[PDB]
Amino acid sequence: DGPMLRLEELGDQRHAPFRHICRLCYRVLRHSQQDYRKNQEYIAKQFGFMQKQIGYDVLAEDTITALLHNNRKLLEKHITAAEIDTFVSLVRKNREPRFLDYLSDLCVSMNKSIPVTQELICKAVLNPTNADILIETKLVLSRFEEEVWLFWRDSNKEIRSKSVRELAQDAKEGQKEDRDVLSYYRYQLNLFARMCLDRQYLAINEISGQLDVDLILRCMSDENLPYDLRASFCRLMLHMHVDRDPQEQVTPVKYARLWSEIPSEIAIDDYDSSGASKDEIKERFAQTMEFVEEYLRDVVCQRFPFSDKEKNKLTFEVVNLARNLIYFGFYNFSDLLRLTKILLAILDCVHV
Repeated sequence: DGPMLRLEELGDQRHAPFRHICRLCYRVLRHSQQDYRKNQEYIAKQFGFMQKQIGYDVLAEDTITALLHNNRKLLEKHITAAEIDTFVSLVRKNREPRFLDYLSDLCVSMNKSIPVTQELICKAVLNPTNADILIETKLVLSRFEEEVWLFWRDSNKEIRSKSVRELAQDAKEGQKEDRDVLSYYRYQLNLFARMCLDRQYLAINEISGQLDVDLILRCMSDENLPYDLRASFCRLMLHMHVDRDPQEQVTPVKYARLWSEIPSEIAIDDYDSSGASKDEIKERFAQTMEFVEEYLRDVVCQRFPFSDKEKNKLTFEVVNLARNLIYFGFYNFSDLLRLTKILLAILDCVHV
């Protein structure tokens, strides 16, 4: 401990079992601060002191995230812009993806979002990223076999060229660099699924300039990618594309109609002819509507429709996407029954 002690080879640490014993300290420290306000305020006084130890792989980041997760009054004031900038800077030198989830979980609490927390993070994510952080998006189509390419820049001032499917295939081969690339890619998709919540336009407009419905759906028609990636693509697609102006929740039952407008005969063929304006909107997700249908075809034939855990993880966000689409008035009454029979087929196969 001359200047300090480093967990790396610079200074002796005697890691592995000793760290296993040490992590109990912060584990029981988190146990103490569960659902107890006074402990939170008592630990809050060390807010400045606890800043430095973050990033030393000593579970200090876990402790600070646990403390900041369940105290909104503490979070709204103690967390500052410089702290977020330091968080961002730590990852670049760390060259590790797992740090990314902690920043994302800051803005989400009690299944809602804090506006000031999202505002202080949107610019702090978009501005430092572009220098060299990795970006890991570079959404350009092969036309712009159609494919998208994941060109990421490392710290060695070098441009890596690789198709998404090829690097995904190499990830299961045993390549650690591509595994970390996919980890950071899924993490940044998860981030991108958070700043766009509950109609805040400090980041939605910027994101929509690169992402498109067909661009994201290109990640829906390929099964080569691991299903966690597609899980991220579905949720970000829902959060940014679906919830935006001008589309809004529709009323199911109408209490006031016009006599002359209603024809003498009403049938399914003319169920909802009052959606002429939204015809383009339906068109730009009509293919998405189709994939929602045949995705259920892909799973009906299974003897156990919930066999694989990764397939289970794939299922939930697609369920959510359709769940939101149906209330957004996207499906005509003819399509509701078509979805209903395939939906009930899964429940029938559940008994097997």
